[PDB]
Amino acid sequence: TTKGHIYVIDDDAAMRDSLNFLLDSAGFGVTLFDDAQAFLDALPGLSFGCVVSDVRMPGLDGIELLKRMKAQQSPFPILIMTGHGDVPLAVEAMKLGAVDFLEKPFEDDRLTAMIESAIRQAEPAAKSEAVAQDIAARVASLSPRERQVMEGLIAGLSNKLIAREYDISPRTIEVYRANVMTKMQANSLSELVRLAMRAGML
Repeated sequence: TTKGHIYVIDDDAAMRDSLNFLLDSAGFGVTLFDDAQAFLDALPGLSFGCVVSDVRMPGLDGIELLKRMKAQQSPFPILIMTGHGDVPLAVEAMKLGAVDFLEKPFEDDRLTAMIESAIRQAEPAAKSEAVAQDIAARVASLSPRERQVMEGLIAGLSNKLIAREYDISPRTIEVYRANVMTKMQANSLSELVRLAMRAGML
């Protein structure tokens, strides 16, 4: 039992030691990486936690780390540690999705407060991930016309307008609707909308 797990990425041994110590005092669990690839190799097997990474890790600077993390659709929040000269690189990382940055040297409590906020904001999506991936799988199981019919239903088109808009035979609209509802496991249009919510289709 811990206040959250932290994945530290820093090629500087003294930073790793200093983070290791201060995060433990605050009650977090910690796993450390000195090598860019090592983190990415482990990443499919890691449980939810907050990443705290040097902005200029050799082989995974802040930009590259963020590009890979979202390629993996990771829900982990990322904080970037940086010297003042690399603040602009940290800026790019936040535009790509990093939660916040810290200019070194920073105080122990500024990091741990930032981590607490990051974990609190990211945890809900981490918790809802297996179901959102199930929903995405359902959406991917639709045929192309079924996907169009789902879109037309949510957009509020009549069956006649769905047929006309997508060039589907009128006699197949209810066939596709039924397939949509079964594959999505939706019991109504509102339910279909909320599934499209959780799959971010709006």
